Amino acid sequence: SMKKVSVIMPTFNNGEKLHRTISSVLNQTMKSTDYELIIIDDHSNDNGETLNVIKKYKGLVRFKQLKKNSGNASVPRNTGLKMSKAEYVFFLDSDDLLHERALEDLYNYGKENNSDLIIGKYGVEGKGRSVPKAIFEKGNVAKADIIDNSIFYALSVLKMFKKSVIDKNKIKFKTFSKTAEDQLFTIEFLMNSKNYSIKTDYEYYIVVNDKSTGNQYFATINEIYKAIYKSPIYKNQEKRHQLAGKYTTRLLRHGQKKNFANSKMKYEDKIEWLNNFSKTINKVPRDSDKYVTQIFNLKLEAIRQNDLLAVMIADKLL
Amino acid sequence: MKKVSVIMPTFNNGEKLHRTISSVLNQTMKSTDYELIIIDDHSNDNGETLNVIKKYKGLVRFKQLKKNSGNASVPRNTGLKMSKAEYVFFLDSDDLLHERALEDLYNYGKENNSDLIIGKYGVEGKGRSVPKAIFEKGNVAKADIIDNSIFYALSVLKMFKKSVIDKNKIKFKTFSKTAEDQLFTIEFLMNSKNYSIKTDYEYYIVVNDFSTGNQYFATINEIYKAIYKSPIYKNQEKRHQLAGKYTTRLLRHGQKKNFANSKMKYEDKIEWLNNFSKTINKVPRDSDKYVTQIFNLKLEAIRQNDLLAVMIADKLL
Amino acid sequence: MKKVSVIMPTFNNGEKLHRTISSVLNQTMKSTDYELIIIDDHSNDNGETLNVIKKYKGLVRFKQLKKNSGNASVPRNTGLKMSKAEYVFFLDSDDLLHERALEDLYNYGKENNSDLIIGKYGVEGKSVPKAIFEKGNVAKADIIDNSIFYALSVLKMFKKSVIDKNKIKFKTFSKTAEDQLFTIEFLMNSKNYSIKTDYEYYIVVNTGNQYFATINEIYKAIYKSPIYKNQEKRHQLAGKYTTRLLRHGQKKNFANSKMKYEDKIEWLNNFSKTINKVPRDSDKYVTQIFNLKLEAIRQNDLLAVMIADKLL
Ligand SMILES: O=P(O)(O)OC[C@H](O)[C@H](O)[C@H](O)COP(=O)(O)OC[C@H](O)[C@H](O)[C@H](O)COP(=O)(O)OC[C@@H](O)[C@@H](O)[C@@H](O)CO
Ligand SMILES: O=P(O)(O)OC[C@H](O)[C@H](O)[C@H](O)COP(=O)(O)OC[C@H](O)[C@H](O)[C@H](O)COP(=O)(O)OC[C@@H](O)[C@@H](O)[C@@H](O)CO
Ligand SMILES: O=P(O)(O)OC[C@H](O)[C@H](O)[C@H](O)COP(=O)(O)OC[C@H](O)[C@H](O)[C@H](O)COP(=O)(O)OC[C@@H](O)[C@@H](O)[C@@H](O)CO
Ligand SMILES: [Cl-]
Ligand SMILES: [Cl-]
Ligand SMILES: [Cl-]
Ligand SMILES: [Cl-]
Ligand SMILES: [Cl-]
Ligand SMILES: [Cl-]
Ligand SMILES: [Mg+2]
Repeated sequence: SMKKVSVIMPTFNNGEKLHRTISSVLNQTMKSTDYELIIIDDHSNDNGETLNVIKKYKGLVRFKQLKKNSGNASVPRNTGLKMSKAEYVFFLDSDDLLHERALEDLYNYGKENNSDLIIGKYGVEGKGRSVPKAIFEKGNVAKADIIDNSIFYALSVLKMFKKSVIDKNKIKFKTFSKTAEDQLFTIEFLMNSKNYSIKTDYEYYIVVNDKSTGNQYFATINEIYKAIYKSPIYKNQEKRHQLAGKYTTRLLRHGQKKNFANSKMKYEDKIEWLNNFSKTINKVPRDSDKYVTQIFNLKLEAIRQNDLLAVMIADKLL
Repeated sequence: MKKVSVIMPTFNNGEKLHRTISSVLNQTMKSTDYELIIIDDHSNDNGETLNVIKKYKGLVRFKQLKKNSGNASVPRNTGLKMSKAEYVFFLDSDDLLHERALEDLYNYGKENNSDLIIGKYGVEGKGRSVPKAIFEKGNVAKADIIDNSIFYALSVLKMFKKSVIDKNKIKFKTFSKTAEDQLFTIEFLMNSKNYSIKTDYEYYIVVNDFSTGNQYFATINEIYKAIYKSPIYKNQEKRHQLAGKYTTRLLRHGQKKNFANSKMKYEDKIEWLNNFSKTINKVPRDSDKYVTQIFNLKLEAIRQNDLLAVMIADKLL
Repeated sequence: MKKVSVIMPTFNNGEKLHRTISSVLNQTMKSTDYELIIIDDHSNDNGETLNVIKKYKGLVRFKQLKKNSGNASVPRNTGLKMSKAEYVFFLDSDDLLHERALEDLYNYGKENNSDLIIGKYGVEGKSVPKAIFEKGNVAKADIIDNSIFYALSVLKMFKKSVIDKNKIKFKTFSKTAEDQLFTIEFLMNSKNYSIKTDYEYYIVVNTGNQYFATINEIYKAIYKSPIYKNQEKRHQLAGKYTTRLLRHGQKKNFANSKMKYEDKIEWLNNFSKTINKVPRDSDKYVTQIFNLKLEAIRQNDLLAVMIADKLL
């Protein structure tokens, strides 16, 4: 009666490309009655092209049309979560492909290892969006560790999540920012679960490529640090410092506008951006700083001091 | 009306002046089509300089200033008042003109309706450097300040159309001992459109032989004022681009560019940086994106008036 | 009156002390011309150290402090009060004298009317000054030309009259740099310094509030010197000391270290307060590679010190 997996896919003005994606979900080795594809269209306005593609699969998919374009994937994904009563959910971007053995292999690995989270190796088609690599370099891992398995470098929601963890902890995608909302979701999930699995037999998920003040972005980063320091799984304060320090390293290596200081950004926007970054990082205990990779020691201290010249210099030395 | 007035200030040049005066009198241009105006800034070398000039009585126009002005500005202004020619050419007392300089530059200017003609510079000896990049594309009939590196050749050792100087009342200032020639060329560039570059010969040979910044930065301030008030370059974004290019030139070749890590007394470094900071902070930040990016930190350090940051910026350059 | 008093503080040295005491008793100098004064800083090693010293009863002068002072200053001051010799020589409890150390240094000092004689240092195990000894013997040395600010240990022969007349005592402000302060006070109150390099005469055997209070006293000693009265000469000496402090000072690389942020700020604050009492006229005598680091410390700017260290 209860499905193994709910695949949740937001759509917006995808057009004829959506065929390839929907086909990748319908052609799974997993029994077709054991899973569902939930499509949530974020009020496509492409002269019905996207709706016409979805109408060809009526009765093979669950479908909901939002009355207004929300602007990001958070509202559609939350709609999908409310609609799913499956054991696991898997979030899929509308332009991406699943390997034919993705749902079966990931579910089976998860069930065998009582996993709250299963991460399948990502492949990529074309230049653009990059995919994590370090997380998959140790082959299959049944009981993975956030730090040892580089999970803070793979925080997309393009993964298999146990629904009971999402329901019990009332984990929803937040809508206060256009960026990093998927990171916050995965962090909230990681901080409320213990069992993480990594499957690398195939490229199970293929990513297909074809002036912010920072008030909203750093509000999201603030929530990530809050999630770590309030974790009911990682309760030891020193363990929280280590996790926070590892996130700080990831943020300085891969964060939005990481090289803003020496950029062509207007001075007043640099000041506002650094002010938000500084305010957010200064709510993070300095005890975390010793867990940050040492090359970033000056840059991190420059941000804490809210000193644009020092950040500019730090970046020139990196 | 003469084609060209060559204007040459003198001061205690002595016997070396023969070579220079001879280079002007030996031109391919018809000798009745141009004049050499010599303005002596009250030489006091026991009449040696005056004795050299007296050998060309009747062949040059000459004026003796009653007192040494201290810089070339007053003599050059005197020369401008004395000239009624179509073009003026400023010559330094120790330098040489190629025999085809006046004819080739004038002809190129007349053919291209040029307000400004720049002849390729040669140099003899170490000391004063000369621009090179401006001459690397050969002859250019309608040059562009940015594309032809004109902000890297701001000497007045050029042929200027007199009507532009007269209509816009362009005079050399006496605010400072340095960069007054730059200000003059900038004022001229911002009030004219047609610039020509001639590279067939080394037309002008520079010959080498041998403090608080209040006055210098007052002159730099006037250069930025000239750019942002230009009746030729009226588009505000074009002004930002020009101002950014000047900022780059100032950081690459300005007076005391490496003051921060120098043996200058701390208190003098602070006063110098304070004048630099005050001047640059009157320039819109919109210009900063047009500055060559290696200087991004040094420029921001100067805007913040932060000596430590300028010292660090210089160590990283 | 003895030629030399060797002053040796002890604390929990144990059986190793035999080798040191033997090196002092086996000198080419007539044994009646010198004395070894041992001041134990209340050793608590089950009497092991006292048992070693008791084997030389009648061959050494000995005093036991009632309480461990924590630093060599109190024991060395006790030794100074006990000595009536022409010269004193301070010896660390684990170190060795060459057999010709007292004789050769004393003779060189007497022949050159030296207030201070410095014998070449050797080392056993995993440092000692080198530049001071690179010109061979120097009868009338110069602080700057002979790199004396790079050899400020008290492991030297000092004329006692200079110590007595100027009331020079080891201070107890800090556990560190008290020997430097003593040698600086001595140098600033004397003229005749000698360097002897014939042998390795001496073998070394292997809070910032308090430390910078001591560094402050070193600068005070230079700027109050009755020997070096010329203000420009004081600036040169102060600048040379600043160079030595940046090259060899305690926690020289604190800024990029694993020190807690709040301790870095307190340390730099003390360093800044101390250096800002030193005239900026001295800065031009500091080796130019340190120009940014020195200015960073004067500005009390942790980020700039961190950057300065990354560029050094
Ligand atoms: O020894 P440390 O910790 O200093 O160094 C870490 C390792 O050297 C690590 O292996 C490297 O960082 C290289 O990692 P990688 O090659 O395995 O991963 C590359 C990036 O993590 C990845 O391309 C991006 O960061 C994408 O990040 P995601 O966590 O997958 O999702 C974030 C993204 O969806 C979005 O929320 C944000 O990009 C919006 O700002
Ligand atoms: O602009 P960017 O950042 O993309 O790159 C610049 C290029 O690398 C370019 O090729 C060069 O910088 C251009 O320099 P150059 O090789 O043509 O040499 C020209 C120099 O600017 C020249 O040596 C002098 O620095 C410029 O002196 P003047 O323009 O003749 O100034 C008049 C001078 O007598 C006087 O105003 C100053 O002595 C008063 O300080
Ligand atoms: O930059 P300049 O031109 O002025 O010269 C730098 C040259 O490189 C110079 O020749 C060297 O610094 C000379 O050094 P060195 O090779 O003769 O000796 C190295 C150090 O001086 C030496 O390792 C220690 O600094 C010795 O310190 P002490 O003067 O014996 O201090 C006493 C010490 O027990 C104590 O006070 C310290 O532990 C204080 O924390
Ligand atoms: Cl972990
Ligand atoms: Cl934002
Ligand atoms: Cl908060
Ligand atoms: Cl824990
Ligand atoms: Cl991010
Ligand atoms: Cl000038
Ligand atoms: Mg700074």
